Amino acid sequence: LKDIIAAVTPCKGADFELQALKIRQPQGDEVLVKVVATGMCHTDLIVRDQKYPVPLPAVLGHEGSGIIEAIGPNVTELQVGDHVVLSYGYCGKCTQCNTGNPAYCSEFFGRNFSGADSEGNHALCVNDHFFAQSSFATYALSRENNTVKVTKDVPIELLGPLGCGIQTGAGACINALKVTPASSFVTWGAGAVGLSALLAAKVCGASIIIAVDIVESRLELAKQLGATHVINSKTQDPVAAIKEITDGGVNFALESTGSPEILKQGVDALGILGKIAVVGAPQLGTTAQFDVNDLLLGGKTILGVVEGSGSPKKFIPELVRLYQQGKFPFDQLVKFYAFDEINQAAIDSRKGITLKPIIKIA
Amino acid sequence: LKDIIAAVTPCKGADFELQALKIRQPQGDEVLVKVVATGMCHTDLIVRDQKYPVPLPAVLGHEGSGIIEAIGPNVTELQVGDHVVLSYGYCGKCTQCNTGNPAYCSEFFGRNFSGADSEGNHALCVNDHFFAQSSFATYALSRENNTVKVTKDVPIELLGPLGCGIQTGAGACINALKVTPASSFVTWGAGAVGLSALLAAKVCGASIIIAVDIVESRLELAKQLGATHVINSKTQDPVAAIKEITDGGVNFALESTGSPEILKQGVDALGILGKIAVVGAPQLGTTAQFDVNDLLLGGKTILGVVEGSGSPKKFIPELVRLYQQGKFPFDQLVKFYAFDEINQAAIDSRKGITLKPIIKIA
Amino acid sequence: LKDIIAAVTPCKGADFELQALKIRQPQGDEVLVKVVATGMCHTDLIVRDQKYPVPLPAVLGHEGSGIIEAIGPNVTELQVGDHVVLSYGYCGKCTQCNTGNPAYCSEFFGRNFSGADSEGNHALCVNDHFFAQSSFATYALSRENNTVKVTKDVPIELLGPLGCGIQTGAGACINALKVTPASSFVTWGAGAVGLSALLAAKVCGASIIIAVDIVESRLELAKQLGATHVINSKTQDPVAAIKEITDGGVNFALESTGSPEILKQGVDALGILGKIAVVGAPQLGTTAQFDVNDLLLGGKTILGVVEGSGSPKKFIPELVRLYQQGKFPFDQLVKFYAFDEINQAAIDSRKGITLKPIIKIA
Amino acid sequence: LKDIIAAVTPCKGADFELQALKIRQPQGDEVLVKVVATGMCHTDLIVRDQKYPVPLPAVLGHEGSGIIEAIGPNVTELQVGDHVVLSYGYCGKCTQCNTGNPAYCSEFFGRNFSGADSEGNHALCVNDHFFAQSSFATYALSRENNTVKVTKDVPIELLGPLGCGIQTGAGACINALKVTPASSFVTWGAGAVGLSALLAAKVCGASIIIAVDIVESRLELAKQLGATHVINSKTQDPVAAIKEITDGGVNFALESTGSPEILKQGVDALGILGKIAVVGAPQLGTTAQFDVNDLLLGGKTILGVVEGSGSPKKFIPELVRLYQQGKFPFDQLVKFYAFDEINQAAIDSRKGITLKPIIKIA
Ligand SMILES: NC(=O)c1ccc[n+]([C@@H]2O[C@H](COP(=O)([O-])OP(=O)(O)OC[C@H]3O[C@@H](n4cnc5c(N)ncnc54)[C@H](O)[C@@H]3O)[C@@H](O)[C@H]2O)c1
Ligand SMILES: NC(=O)c1ccc[n+]([C@@H]2O[C@H](COP(=O)([O-])OP(=O)(O)OC[C@H]3O[C@@H](n4cnc5c(N)ncnc54)[C@H](O)[C@@H]3O)[C@@H](O)[C@H]2O)c1
Ligand SMILES: NC(=O)c1ccc[n+]([C@@H]2O[C@H](COP(=O)([O-])OP(=O)(O)OC[C@H]3O[C@@H](n4cnc5c(N)ncnc54)[C@H](O)[C@@H]3O)[C@@H](O)[C@H]2O)c1
Ligand SMILES: NC(=O)c1ccc[n+]([C@@H]2O[C@H](COP(=O)([O-])OP(=O)(O)OC[C@H]3O[C@@H](n4cnc5c(N)ncnc54)[C@H](O)[C@@H]3O)[C@@H](O)[C@H]2O)c1
Ligand SMILES: [Zn+2]
Ligand SMILES: [Zn+2]
Ligand SMILES: [Zn+2]
Ligand SMILES: [Zn+2]
Ligand SMILES: [Zn+2]
Ligand SMILES: [Zn+2]
Ligand SMILES: [Zn+2]
Ligand SMILES: [Zn+2]
Repeated sequence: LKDIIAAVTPCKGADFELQALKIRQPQGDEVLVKVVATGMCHTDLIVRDQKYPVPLPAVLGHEGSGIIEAIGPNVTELQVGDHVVLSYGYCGKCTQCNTGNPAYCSEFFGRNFSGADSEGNHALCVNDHFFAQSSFATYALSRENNTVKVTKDVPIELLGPLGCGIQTGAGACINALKVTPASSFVTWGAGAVGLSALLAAKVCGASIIIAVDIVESRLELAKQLGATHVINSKTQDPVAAIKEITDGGVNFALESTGSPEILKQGVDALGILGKIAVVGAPQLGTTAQFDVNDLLLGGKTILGVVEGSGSPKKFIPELVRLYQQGKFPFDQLVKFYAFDEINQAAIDSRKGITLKPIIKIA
Repeated sequence: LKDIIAAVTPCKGADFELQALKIRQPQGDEVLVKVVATGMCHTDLIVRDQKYPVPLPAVLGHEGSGIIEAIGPNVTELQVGDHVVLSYGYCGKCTQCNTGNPAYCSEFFGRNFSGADSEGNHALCVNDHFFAQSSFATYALSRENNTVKVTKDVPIELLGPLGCGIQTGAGACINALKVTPASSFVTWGAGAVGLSALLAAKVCGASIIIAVDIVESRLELAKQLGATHVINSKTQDPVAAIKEITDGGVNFALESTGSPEILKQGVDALGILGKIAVVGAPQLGTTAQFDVNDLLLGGKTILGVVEGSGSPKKFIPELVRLYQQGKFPFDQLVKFYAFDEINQAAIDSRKGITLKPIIKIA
Repeated sequence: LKDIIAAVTPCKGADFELQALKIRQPQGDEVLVKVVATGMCHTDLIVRDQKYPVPLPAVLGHEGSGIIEAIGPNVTELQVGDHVVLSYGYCGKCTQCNTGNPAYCSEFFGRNFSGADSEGNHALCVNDHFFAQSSFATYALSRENNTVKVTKDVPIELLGPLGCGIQTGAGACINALKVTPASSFVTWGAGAVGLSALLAAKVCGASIIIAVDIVESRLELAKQLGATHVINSKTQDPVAAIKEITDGGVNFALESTGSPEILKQGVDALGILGKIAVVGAPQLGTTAQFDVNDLLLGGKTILGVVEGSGSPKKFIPELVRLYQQGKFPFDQLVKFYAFDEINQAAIDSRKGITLKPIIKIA
Repeated sequence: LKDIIAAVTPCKGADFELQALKIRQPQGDEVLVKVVATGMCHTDLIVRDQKYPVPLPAVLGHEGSGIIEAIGPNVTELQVGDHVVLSYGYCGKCTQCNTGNPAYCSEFFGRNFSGADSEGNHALCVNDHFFAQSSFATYALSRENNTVKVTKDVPIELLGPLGCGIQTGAGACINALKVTPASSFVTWGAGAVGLSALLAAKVCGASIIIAVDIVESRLELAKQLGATHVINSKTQDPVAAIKEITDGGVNFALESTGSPEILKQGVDALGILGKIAVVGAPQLGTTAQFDVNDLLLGGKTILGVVEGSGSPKKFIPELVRLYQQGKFPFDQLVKFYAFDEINQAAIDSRKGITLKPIIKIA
């Protein structure tokens, strides 16, 4: 086995602290990865604060990128030295995995959120296997189906975030909603998820692209990214503004705040036959409201989306190619921090000055 | 012009009373119909009680069938003597009508619910043009696009209800949801709309077909129509029953009670990637709730449906053909009343002994 | 009635000649248009040469734009003075028109190709009603459903071609094929139809955009319009080139030459699960070949497309909006000629120096 | 290792002969199956006659059913004693396998047709691994992803054929074409594949169900299975008959003869917007013809289909459930033979008296 450094979250709300640990060699179709850098997402934070019961203590991080250092014996599609992006955790044998919907895997809450493996064994010597990677560390063990080979022609430290927040936002528009050329789209919330979606609606051809938030600097960045219209929902009624701008209501929408009352607003601002995709979440158990009659008479659709609905092994490489061509500049949401500044990376994202932090590890 | 007898609804909640009135000859693409019989629907009742502002006084009825007596000059697809079913009111020139979605016509609330025509002119000499027919009368004026030619080989008095409640229920399953072979389906509410949907899921191939209600005799009829499972939601927790029966949650569902708290139940009982279509309505302005997280993690879809989403000129004849073949026995929901018993037809549907009344007029 | 000048095609292969004729006022839902300019298409030429039996003599032209001068009495969506684009001819009452497929109207060969109206009456005083417009004239009579209102903010002489060749090419990609973001597309033939499709695949997000032709200047223009790759099929094996460029075969394709042997090439160059749309036509009765096994084992799709499959009343305005935004520069295929140079406009398109001619009439 | 009996095909066209061989224990995610019975398909025959280059000598059979006798160590979804159906061979890691299209796996010709494994190793001690099973033997080795658990409540000897011919025919209608309620369908060729499709169109709700063949007894069985119309294409022009019966052309079709000239007939008999799925194959390299203009003006679709396009792990159990309910009586195509009568089973299928043979082995 091997010794490594990893950031541990010791208890409800505790700060990340660096600790010395050990990781074993890979078996079956497992992969041993040398981590270069790992993105930081809202979800790592909500788990520390236990608004989700991942058992503590544990090693979090779910947006890793690195270099393969060792493959197991049944590994056939990856070799030592490949550059990879580590995405969420799926079984690939159930009904949803066999029909091209891994995000809906009947083992989704157990492979990413349990805190362990299939038996209760941990691969780190302390709970691990978080989103099947536990990547706030120098070394990570993943599975072949969640390890995505990417090109060596792009700096590898910048691509971790594609395994979660960027695919989630871009995917909601491309795979789930399917925005069409010449249509109107709006993103509720202008964080890294929303702005990823805004960049993808640009790629789909939409003619009207709107962003709604409460922090002014996030609204200025949206506009610089190509939002045709920006709206401050603290100072303006957003429903009324969206309806006048789109002459009746928007064709496509994204809810990324997780706020219930903003979510009703989002269903109300849809036009006839409009669709709203739901990616943000409130506390376990919260409900939201919608006006019945307005949804039934408008023929409106309300739909739930996990990780953008695609197949990551297919979609992740498509986003890297769109970026190399100059059509999807997600590198503009990023700011790099040192490993010993990981607690400061959390703070900046919560106050809104940093859209997408990336913990440099190697 | 011509003299006729029609049932008038004089004020909030008043009883239908027979009155002598006059109807003019048809113009442009209008059609003059001799009514044989007209179905009765919940919606005629909710308009009398003004939970919807159709201006009173007026002639209601929106499920008519009859014989063409006179066509206007630009009428090209119908001739004197054809047997017809009079469906809802659409413009056929807007964006939704031109793309095959007439139920979503941008003039839907004005052609059926205004109480008049495009200018304010009434064709009956008193508000008319209700669902573009006003068919509780011996004579009705409709438009060519809402007048559907059907075969003379089936008694014409039995087909009126296809212009609304039967198409609504059958259409939600066939056109909107699209139930697939070997799947699980549930109808919340076992009235004429629900039982029409249940009969259509049988046609689509579903292997598990469930019906939930509170009146026992409606649950016995469902089962005799081929429900694999029936559930009384006064005596049993319906969510728990649906989840155990379908091993995790139903693939497809229909909400036809209009009750908000039953509607949350319906979203909760869906399985992974399930879909629930909404056709029943509460009072103008009411909202309903759903659990966020459960909808987002299950990839659930919630969708609004008006009149089954098809094109009636295409779908209505398809239902008559399925019926003649013996595959869609909607005649089992019907009971005939005389024109002078129209007030009693309302009472029986509200207490649940009569599923679908048909006022015989000729 | 009114006197006008129109170009007549007197016999198999005869030259257009200007003649003095008369046009009547509009009835029912008919529209009287003052023509500003009319595009020229390959199809006008093939009808003169009678590879299609439109009865001669007659007034052709099927890509008109103008100003409304008079509306009939049942016209409700257009007024005197609107600027319009005159598209093909559809009934709007049959099964295909009622489901959002007017291009497939069961009266398609009779409304555009018969040479007359529903009865045999001609509106021009000599066969007319060609594509329901006969627009190589100072005045044209159309129907409300084929007359598309557009903005007064764009010169009206440039938009006629949107009623046929530009919608055909752009529509095959947007409505029929549905090209997806990051995919590979190829257009066989780089004339106005192909290059319209190439511009639309740019709008849909495709990462690889290929054009194949035999005239070098058309290949240079494609590349300047944003083709990633161009291929001369006289000098290079195009199948082999397309397969190496897309690492196995293209995802989406368009056949616009009408040449059978090029069409087999097009099915062979598709990759697994690829799709090829057919818009070009050979002589009535010609067949084409495909390799069976390759289509069955690759899961390939071969599909027929008329006028881009959309709804023109919806799609035409979407293209004008994409153009105003700077995302669909179809004005680069155009060259203007005087009315008395109409015979020279035919010659230039047949030799390939002119992509899309526009006969200026007003 | 273990000793067994298996039928070997020694050379171009040789007869099956029983031989004594040996099979090894399973590794990784491999499965050791005790075979009860194996269906016989046209494809076993075409490989013996080498119209496809599977290297001889080898053990064929590709429609097996049996009992699990041993699982490898990474096997998680199957246990010793389960009853299974062995379907075709897929990788489950490529782009097509990850998006829910295993039939289109980029390793399809190598996993079923190579004659060996990934390296050239054979598991039988002589070429094996045929359709990843080689099931004309008492023991078979398969992979976990091609081994489908089914219920112990149905005799296991009857279900092998579901791993190929029955799924192919039923799947073309349910997954690939998607026949809709009240539509018209036709199957060209009334063998086990066609009649499986005919039984599935019954399940999808079609109102008109046609079967075309040249052997009279196969046409009598179709009709007894519920074909509304039967046609002998030796004695009647089938195009003309199909067009008059469906008033213009059929909505959906299946080509299962592999005959090119019958395949053009099939595209000609489609009605506006019709679709024809291609499952039968001619010799490697053969082409077929279609009329261009008729396909382009009708908006017709021609599509290639392998093994019914579904996901077998999902679809196979759906067919067994439809059968138990009494809605898909595929047991009527079957006749059982002894293992030592396997050469006679080939003869009877080629002369058409036996629709689907099943070699009883245990
Ligand atoms: N469903 C999935 O697969 C999935 C995966 C990724 C992220 N998540 C969730 O998606 C969300 C977005 O993540 P992110 O990285 O973009 O977070 P973020 O903090 O970067 O972005 C959210 C934005 O919402 C804005 N906001 C908050 N309250 C608001 C209000 N009342 N009105 C307007 N704007 C408001 C904030 O200003 C912020 O810019 C979080 O809920 C995250 O946990 C879901
Ligand atoms: N969206 C549309 O196009 C459209 C058109 C038709 C009907 N409507 C609406 O659809 C509904 C159905 O019409 P219908 O003719 O079938 O009415 P109905 O009265 O015949 O049927 C509704 C059924 O709901 C049941 N129900 C009521 N409360 C219940 C509860 N708490 N739990 C269980 N069951 C309960 C009743 O027992 C009854 O059988 C009405 O709301 C009607 O106005 C909508
Ligand atoms: N289906 C419909 O609705 C519809 C409507 C519009 C146009 N049409 C047909 O579509 C076609 C395209 O019209 P267009 O205006 O673009 O015509 P065009 O003459 O401008 O373009 C066709 C191109 O094909 C190229 N070509 C011809 N033979 C070739 C070969 N062997 N190899 C490579 N390239 C070759 C020519 O160089 C030319 O550039 C014509 O057949 C027209 O009649 C169909
Ligand atoms: N694409 C796939 O995944 C796949 C898998 C299974 C079967 N196959 C192929 O599908 C086909 C069907 O297999 P099957 O078991 O049903 O074979 P079969 O022999 O049982 O059936 C084919 C039928 O075609 C009929 N036929 C032959 N020539 C005819 C003609 N000219 N006119 C009319 N009828 C004619 C025969 O009478 C026979 O009944 C074969 O080509 C087989 O190899 C394809
Ligand atoms: Zn899974
Ligand atoms: Zn995340
Ligand atoms: Zn309308
Ligand atoms: Zn009604
Ligand atoms: Zn039509
Ligand atoms: Zn044209
Ligand atoms: Zn594969
Ligand atoms: Zn087979």
